[PDB]
Amino acid sequence: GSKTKEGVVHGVATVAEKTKEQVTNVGGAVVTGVTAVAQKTVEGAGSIAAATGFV
Amino acid sequence: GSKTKEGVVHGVATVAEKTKEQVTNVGGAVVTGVTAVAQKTVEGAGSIAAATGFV
Amino acid sequence: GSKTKEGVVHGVATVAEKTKEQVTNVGGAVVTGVTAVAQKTVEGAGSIAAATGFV
Amino acid sequence: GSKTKEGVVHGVATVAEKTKEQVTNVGGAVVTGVTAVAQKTVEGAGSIAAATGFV
Amino acid sequence: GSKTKEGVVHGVATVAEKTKEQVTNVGGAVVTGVTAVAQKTVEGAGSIAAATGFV
Amino acid sequence: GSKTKEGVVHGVATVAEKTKEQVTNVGGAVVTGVTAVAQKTVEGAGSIAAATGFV
Repeated sequence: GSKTKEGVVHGVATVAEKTKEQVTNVGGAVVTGVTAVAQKTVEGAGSIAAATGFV
Repeated sequence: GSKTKEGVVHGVATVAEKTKEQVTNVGGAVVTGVTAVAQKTVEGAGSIAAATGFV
Repeated sequence: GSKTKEGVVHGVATVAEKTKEQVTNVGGAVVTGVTAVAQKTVEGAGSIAAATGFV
Repeated sequence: GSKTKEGVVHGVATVAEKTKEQVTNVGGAVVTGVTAVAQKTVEGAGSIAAATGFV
Repeated sequence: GSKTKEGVVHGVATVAEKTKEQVTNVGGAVVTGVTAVAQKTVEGAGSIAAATGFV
Repeated sequence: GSKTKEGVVHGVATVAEKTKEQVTNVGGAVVTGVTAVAQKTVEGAGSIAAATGFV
């Protein structure tokens, strides 16, 4: 390419006012709060916020 | 390409005022709060916010 | 291409005022709150906010 | 009062995409682009976006 | 009061994408771009975005 | 008061992408770009973004 962008996040402004935030987890998988994330994966598998319980 | 964009997030403004936020999980999978995420995957599988219970 | 966009999110403004937000999960899969997400997947499978209970 | 609001702006989300914006003024008064403004005035005169040419 | 708000702006999210923005002024008064402004004035005069040409 | 707010700005998120921004002024008054401003004035006159040409 010449002027390319791929897997790009730009120009973001975020505010989060939370008086109480609580997470309880037993034997599982919890994913919370992913923000402004970017990736590019070539010839492989790619997951951003993936939760899996058991196998 | 010449001026390309793919898998791009730009120009985002977000506000989140939450007085109480609670997550309880047992033996499963919880995904919460994904915001302004971008990826590009070539020749592979790609998932952003995927939850799976067991296998 | 020359001036392309694909899998792109731009120019977004969001507000979320929530006084109480609660998530309870047992043995399943919960996905909540995905906002302003973009991806492009080439020659592979791609899912944004997918929940699956068991296998 | 007990739970009052007066002269209040809340919960606003705005987007403005403009490719070209031009303002030319000679000897006058121009007011442009007022957004999400609040005031409360007690025992006095109050104007938000007021233009006046001469006196 | 007990739980009051007056002259308050909260919970605002704004985006402005402008490719070219130009202002030309001769001998006058120009006001442009006021956003998310609050005041409270007691026993006096109060103006937010006021333009006046001459006197 | 007990839990008061007056002349308050909170919880603001703003984005401004501008490729070219130009201001030219001769002999006047230009006010541009006021954002997230708050004041409270007691027993006096109060103006936020006020332009005046001559006197």
